[PDB]
Amino acid sequence: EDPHLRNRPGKGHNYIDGMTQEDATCKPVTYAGACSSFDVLLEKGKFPLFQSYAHHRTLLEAVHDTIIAKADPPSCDLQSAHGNPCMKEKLVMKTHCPNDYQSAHYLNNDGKMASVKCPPKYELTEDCNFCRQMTGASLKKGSYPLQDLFCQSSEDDGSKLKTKMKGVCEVGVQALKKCDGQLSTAHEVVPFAVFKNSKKVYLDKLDLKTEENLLPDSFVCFEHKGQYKGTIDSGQTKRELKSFDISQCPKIGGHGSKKCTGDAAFCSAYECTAQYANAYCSHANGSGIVQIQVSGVWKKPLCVGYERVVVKRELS
Repeated sequence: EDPHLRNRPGKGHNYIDGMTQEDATCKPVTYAGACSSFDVLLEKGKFPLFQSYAHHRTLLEAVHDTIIAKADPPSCDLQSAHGNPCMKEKLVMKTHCPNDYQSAHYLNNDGKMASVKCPPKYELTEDCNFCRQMTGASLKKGSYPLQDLFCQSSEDDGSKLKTKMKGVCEVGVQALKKCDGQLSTAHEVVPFAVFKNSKKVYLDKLDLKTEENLLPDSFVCFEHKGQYKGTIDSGQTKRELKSFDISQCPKIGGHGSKKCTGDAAFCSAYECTAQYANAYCSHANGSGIVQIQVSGVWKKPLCVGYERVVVKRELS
């Protein structure tokens, strides 16, 4: 995990649909290169959740791997007559966009991916609510991630599931009940999740558990880029590592187009050859099937995250 963060589960596609010019280095993300939609997820202290579950998918990876659908209108333009579809939802979130972003993206209350967006040569203001003429010569080429989040594949149905928080009148968009009285208001960093046929379900607590397993996404595989340097051996520095697709590796008593080796876990399911290996495969720390307890019950979510939103609570 430590040196294999840029070795992504699935495709590893970190770009937003209207924004191609950075694909040579974000489609896929890998050990080499920079990516303005992704490198930002790895500055420590920011994005702590995703950092802990780093070998699960980003939101952009979720959509390109068809786990998450794109919102009805994929992006909202702040400059217009208004730009209203996103606006309501965006204003309830408190966000800090760096300079030079034309886009920024988030899971909407509907569970789709929406983005907030400026016309060409216009950037997002520090709070991400407005567009203004750019001030360098360079716009970044990504979209900026607005929540702290990871995603996975799931078929566990959650249409029965819904936000409930104790004495909360409002959280983000969601009105939970009517509070006649005087309310305390604050921006809180609120955990949430979305499931198959659900909307965003905000939560009082985050209670997660993980089953580790030996499925393909629980490994990261690498090889030497370049001319032949001898065996591949879990050598981490002096690296010209590219990423490597584990499906090429033969399972025990199976066909495969390449030759492989790996750690003990790997050699328990896949065949291993130290000498002739094209690639070495490691087990990814903190990978697996995540479930979440939604007030009494364990369910397998599509995505889980944190979001800084306005919360109104009754007193007493």
